[PDB]
Amino acid sequence: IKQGIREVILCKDQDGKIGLRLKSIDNGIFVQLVQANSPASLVGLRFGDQVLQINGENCAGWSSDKAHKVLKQAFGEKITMTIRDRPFERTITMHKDSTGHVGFIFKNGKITSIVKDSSAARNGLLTEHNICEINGQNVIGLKDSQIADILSTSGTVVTITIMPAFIFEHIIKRMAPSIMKSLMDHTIPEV
Repeated sequence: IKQGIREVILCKDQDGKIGLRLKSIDNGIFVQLVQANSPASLVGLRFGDQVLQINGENCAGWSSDKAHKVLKQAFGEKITMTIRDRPFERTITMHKDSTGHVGFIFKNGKITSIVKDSSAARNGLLTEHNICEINGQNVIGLKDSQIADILSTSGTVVTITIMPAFIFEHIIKRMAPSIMKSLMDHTIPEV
């Protein structure tokens, strides 16, 4: 979570797509979906990022529809965005024990208990938080079985990016749970 603002320069693909869905939250505009293999993935936009500006227009107070309209009508060559890095999210570093455990229970990607005397406990992992990413890989929409597989196959240092559930449930409202699994970029970034 790069406590800071940054400029991205996007370029619409063959089909005039950038691969992004935006959502209005508390009079800001936030990244609800990044489509795999899109312009938005390659320049490195992440779920929960805030869009402060689009081509130097301020996004404050915009509807989701207006944000989408503005993107749909840009001189597609070059869209500049101003991004605040995942402002609703925090990152927690934990170490698996001898038995490969970090020490919580989750359900539908949401943490529901902290196991006594674990790395999760010692690092103050919270319940009622949705898992957004593991070691920088977006996991939103994946089955619980697959978030488990990612944790098991991770090395012994585990980084998880979490969000309060209330804020999570507000951002994903009005997107069917099939589209989250289907189309949310779950890939390791390319260099």
